Amino acid sequence: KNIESLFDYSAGQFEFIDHLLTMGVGVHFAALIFFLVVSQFVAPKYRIATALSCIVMVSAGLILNSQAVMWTDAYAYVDGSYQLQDLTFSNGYRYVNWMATIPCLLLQLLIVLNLKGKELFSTATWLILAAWGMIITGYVGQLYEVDDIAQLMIWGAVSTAFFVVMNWIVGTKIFKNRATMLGGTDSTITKVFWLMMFAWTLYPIAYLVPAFMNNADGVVLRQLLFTIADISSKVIYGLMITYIAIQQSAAAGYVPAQQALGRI
Ligand SMILES: *C/C=C(C)/C=C/C=C(C)/C=C/C1=C(C)CCCC1(C)C
Ligand SMILES: CCCCCCCC/C=C\CCCCCCCC(=O)O
Ligand SMILES: [Cl-]
Ligand SMILES: [Cl-]
Repeated sequence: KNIESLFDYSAGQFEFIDHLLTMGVGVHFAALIFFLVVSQFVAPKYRIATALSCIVMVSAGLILNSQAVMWTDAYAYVDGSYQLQDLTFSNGYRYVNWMATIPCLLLQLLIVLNLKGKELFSTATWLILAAWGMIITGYVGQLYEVDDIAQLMIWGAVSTAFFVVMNWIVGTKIFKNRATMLGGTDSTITKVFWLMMFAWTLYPIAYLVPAFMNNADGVVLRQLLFTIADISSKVIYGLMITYIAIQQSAAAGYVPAQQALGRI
């Protein structure tokens, strides 16, 4: 049901996609160790924001690892090209993983925005419901990326509605709570918003690839877009969230944070 299954791949195409996924694994698990070691310099009220980056690194790293092995399982070099065998490859498992990873990305944002208690629980709940609506409708949509492009487009429009509303909740909370933030991170959090708008928008572009580039090179392009998007939305994002957490920790008087920033 996926466009990947439609084509044979050149050695170059096949190996490049393998390398993209493998590099993806390496970057996320390398970042994992960084987040782990810097977590001790985060104040208790923000430390979970850095823990969530560890959780996202392993979750994302595992899905990329799984995709890479699925890729090599599904294709074998036969008569001069990589051809589909008995096992299958699908990006559908990425969508399932987003059900977990996107709530984690959203939660760590709410934490460094200094949301607490009732507002935190209510905002997270609405955000996660919007996100799940987006992911589920998008998942249904990509079931038709070969059979019914029109249906892909309509489910995509519904998903985009959830996306836009989710982004509005995010922006509203960011620009409202920006003033509460310490150590100059009121400025930093503004860049985080724009990073999210940029990086998360790469995913619907990848979703539309079967509509505007239904060939083997389109398959490469989509994996390339996912790679840019994953690294930006999880790793670069996580680094900014952790920076914000440490900076606010230091400004709040947490001595390990002050000491850590002092060494650099
Ligand atoms: C780490 C993974 C992330 C941040 C994934 C984000 C995914 C999206 C923003 C997906 C958006 C979609 C649309 C807005 C329309 C087409 C269907 C989706 C689900 C690909
Ligand atoms: C934050 C951005 C992270 C970027 C990650 C992607 C790094 C590698 C990017 C690709 C370089 C272009 C490779 C040339 C493609 C050759 C075409 C092919 O062989 O199929
Ligand atoms: Cl604290
Ligand atoms: Cl993920």
